[PDB]
Amino acid sequence: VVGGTDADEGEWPWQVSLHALGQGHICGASLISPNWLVSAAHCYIDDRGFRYSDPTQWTAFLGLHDQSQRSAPGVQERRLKRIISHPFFNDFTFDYDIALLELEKPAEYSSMVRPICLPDASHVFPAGKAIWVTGWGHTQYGGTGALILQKGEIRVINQTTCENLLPQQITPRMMCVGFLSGGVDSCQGDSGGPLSSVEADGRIFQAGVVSWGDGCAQRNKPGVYTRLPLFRDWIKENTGV
Ligand SMILES: N=C(N)c1ccc(Oc2ccc(NS(=O)(=O)c3ccc(F)cc3)c(Oc3ccc(C(=N)N)cc3)n2)cc1
Repeated sequence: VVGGTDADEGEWPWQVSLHALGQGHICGASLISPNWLVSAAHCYIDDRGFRYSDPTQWTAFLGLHDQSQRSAPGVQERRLKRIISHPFFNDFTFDYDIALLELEKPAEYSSMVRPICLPDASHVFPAGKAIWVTGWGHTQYGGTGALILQKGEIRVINQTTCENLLPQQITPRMMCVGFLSGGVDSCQGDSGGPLSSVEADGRIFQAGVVSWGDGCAQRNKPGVYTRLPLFRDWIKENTGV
């Protein structure tokens, strides 16, 4: 996260860190139920030297604050039993950039570990609304990962503006969130984590999945996010959640 601040301990108890074996933090995820996480499909693709698509290659850390303190009280470590990448995920465009990850054993809910609420299919997160992005990703483009979970406030951008800023690249599954002036943005390694939106009675719903962007916190290059409401039914069908 570029231009954000340190989160307080347990401020985002749905924020999860995914570590690939021997590689440390790779992607974010969100806790949606005792057994299920949401993340971005593009985190779980194989490359010539590592099988990121293999579930047994991962460890999820729940209630994590500091990447250097993975053994802190209240941190829970979990293996994965399954990765379901969206069937329409497109490695070239990042259309349908969403995966569901099945924890090998259920999470234990606690003051540090708690699911984010999921929005109904018909809910719209309107243009201009403030929402939060969180992660351990780069705090500058080309820069280094944050030890301490970062938070930053960004705003939903009108879809037409979004398509125009990033010609031939924005599909209706995607949503621009951040500022045309830059400054606050997610970045490499925040990918897969949630947008948190404070709703009418203060409960936090997931407004998107961190997906991609052109550098980070660049003028006229806001962060692009996989939408959540469009996937409510797909999540129910696959998870029971
Ligand atoms: N098809 C496209 N339009 C497109 C797709 C991806 C892309 O950039 C990527 C690619 C991989 C990454 N992803 S990631 O964390 O770095 C990653 C990369 C490779 C891998 F194998 C696993 C995980 C990425 O990260 C972000 C996310 C958000 C922002 C932002 N809000 N400014 C910036 C970077 N960004 C840029 C463009």
